[PDB]
Amino acid sequence: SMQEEDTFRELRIFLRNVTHRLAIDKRFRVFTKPVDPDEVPDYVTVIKQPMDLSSVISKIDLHKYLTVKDYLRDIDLICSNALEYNPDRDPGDRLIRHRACALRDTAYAIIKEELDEDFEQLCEEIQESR
Ligand SMILES: CC(=O)c1nc(NC(=O)[C@@H](C)NC(=N)N)sc1-c1cncc(N)c1
Repeated sequence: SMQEEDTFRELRIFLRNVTHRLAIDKRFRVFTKPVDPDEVPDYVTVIKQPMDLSSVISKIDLHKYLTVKDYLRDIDLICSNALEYNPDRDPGDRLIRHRACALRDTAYAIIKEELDEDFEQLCEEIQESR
């Protein structure tokens, strides 16, 4: 309905704002753009489903997220990809892992503090009805 599309529009507005706050954080610059295959050749074969904050923005705008659970699955994908690609004990790997976990924790913390549980529940019930 028209009411329901207003609901999803509010969700998109909320998700753009959260994603922008993540993308301007200096700690998360490594996650703001897709991995360039020319710079990193072994990536595109180790990570089967790349995800980054710029691609998150595109998906918001393509109306791919109808719930924040859908959005958090891509945030979690950004994190788990980073952990999978950087499993070694060396400092570079361990710095990226720390930032990946901080990206995840920050996203979950903003949503917990700022997204009304009933708003998300409404989003899920509209989704489950389609
Ligand atoms: C996405 C990601 O996790 C990532 N990890 C990296 N790790 C490394 O460079 C070293 C420390 N570890 C290793 N095992 N290669 S660089 C990198 C990345 C590559 N291209 C573009 C963007 N933005 C990020």
